[PDB]
Amino acid sequence: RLFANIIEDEISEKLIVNYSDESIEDMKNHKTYKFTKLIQNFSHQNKDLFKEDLHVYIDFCLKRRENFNLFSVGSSNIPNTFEKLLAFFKNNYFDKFVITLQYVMLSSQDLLSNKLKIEESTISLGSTLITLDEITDKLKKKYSNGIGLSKFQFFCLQDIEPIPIDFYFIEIYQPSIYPILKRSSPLEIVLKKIFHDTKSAFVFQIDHSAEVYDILKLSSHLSFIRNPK
Repeated sequence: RLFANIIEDEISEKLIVNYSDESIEDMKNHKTYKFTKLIQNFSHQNKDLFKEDLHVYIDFCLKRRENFNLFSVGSSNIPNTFEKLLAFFKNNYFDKFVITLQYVMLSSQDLLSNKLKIEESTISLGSTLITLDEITDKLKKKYSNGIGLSKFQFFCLQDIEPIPIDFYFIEIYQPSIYPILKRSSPLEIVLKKIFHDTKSAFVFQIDHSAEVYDILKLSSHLSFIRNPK
């Protein structure tokens, strides 16, 4: 599942956006890039991606109790994706789930403060844990060097003994990391555990940046990742 967040008024004429076909042709590199969905976005009227196809994706994994992820891949122009994600869960799930968050920068650094193990069922983080309702007006210090790794646990209120459904939100805004992602190193173990044991979805920021061509190339490799079997 590959989404292109098209910053339309900023992209070079060397990239040809085809909404009908959901494709981007790179006239510089003589290569065409296909996606699940192009999202038409603008620099001053900023869309919430969670009111589009992602909503359905998220909702489906939750109802099916399948562990899942979303990758946000971009550059220096950091989208508002993290804050809208928090807002989306507040508005839709607080009544069916107890939801926890742990948030780290990985290379580790705990982004919520005043251990990182691979297990069969989950990735265990030893950083600070909060429930999402603990986020109040008095709480800026976001990842926006390595990767941003958020782990949400959803404990369904309908269950007498809930197995948490894990959701991973992974922020990759450092061009250095694209090769590590492609190859999928400590990061490689994490990344490969996520691609193998959780359903995947990707959003790529397509804008002004000099990395846009590499972001596109990167999407081409990520387009081969399959559902955990």
